[PDB]
Amino acid sequence: AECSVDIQGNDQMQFNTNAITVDKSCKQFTINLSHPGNLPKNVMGHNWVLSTAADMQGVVTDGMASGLDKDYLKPDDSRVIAHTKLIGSGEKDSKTFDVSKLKEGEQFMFFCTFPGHSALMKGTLTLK
Ligand SMILES: [Cu+2]
Repeated sequence: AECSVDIQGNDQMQFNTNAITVDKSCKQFTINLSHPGNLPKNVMGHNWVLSTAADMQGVVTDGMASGLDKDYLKPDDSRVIAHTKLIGSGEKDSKTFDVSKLKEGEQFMFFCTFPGHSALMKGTLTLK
């Protein structure tokens, strides 16, 4: 059935969705991120990072303390279930991951880890 979603992160620090549905018949799921804004990665970079709700805060915080040089993700962070590269104005990045990494019932969160962005740039992802 459908196993993909397009998402945009813009100059206004927002994702154009705050809730993603993964159909449990999907084996793989694709996120196609784009940056339709005009500002550079060092001041308006966006990634789409997926973790459990419970892990989000640690991923965000440890990612913040890693610099831009590391795409604002802590090296070797196993809490990261899937993620795109960090992108700036005009860039795109797509990420496909295994649905076997999700479970029904649980609330996953997707978010951007650029410093601060996650106060606005976050949403839920649910398998059903
Ligand atoms: Cu961002």
